[PDB]
Amino acid sequence: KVFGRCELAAAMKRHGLDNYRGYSLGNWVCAAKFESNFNTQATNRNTDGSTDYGILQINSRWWCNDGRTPGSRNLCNIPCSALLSSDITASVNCAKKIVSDGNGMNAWVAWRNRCKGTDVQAWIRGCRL
Ligand SMILES: [Cl-]
Ligand SMILES: [Cl-]
Ligand SMILES: [Cl-]
Repeated sequence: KVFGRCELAAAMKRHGLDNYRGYSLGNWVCAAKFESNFNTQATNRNTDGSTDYGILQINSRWWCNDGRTPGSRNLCNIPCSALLSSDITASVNCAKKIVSDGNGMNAWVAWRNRCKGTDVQAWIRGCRL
């Protein structure tokens, strides 16, 4: 599913992501924009052989099981395929664990490089929330 901008903001809020660990909704929408362009089915293969999955490009080295990332963990206790669903529940619940891991949203390199320090509220501007 490719979400609309406000549609995704609303879904993220519904699932308790808004201001989670102090990160406003615009941060999460911005991260999703640059990680996946709001496409739940986004996948990308990393140089280390791990894969990133879903709207927030969650990585199989630590967070989910895909059966093909040697030496990896599955800390969210989910198949990576769950992160591709039209229902963002699994992605949100896993993101909550990731952002609580110590480095906040810096875990998403694209958030650090493209969202951090910017006017992230622009991402939820106009949205009925
Ligand atoms: Cl915001
Ligand atoms: Cl594996
Ligand atoms: Cl980047």
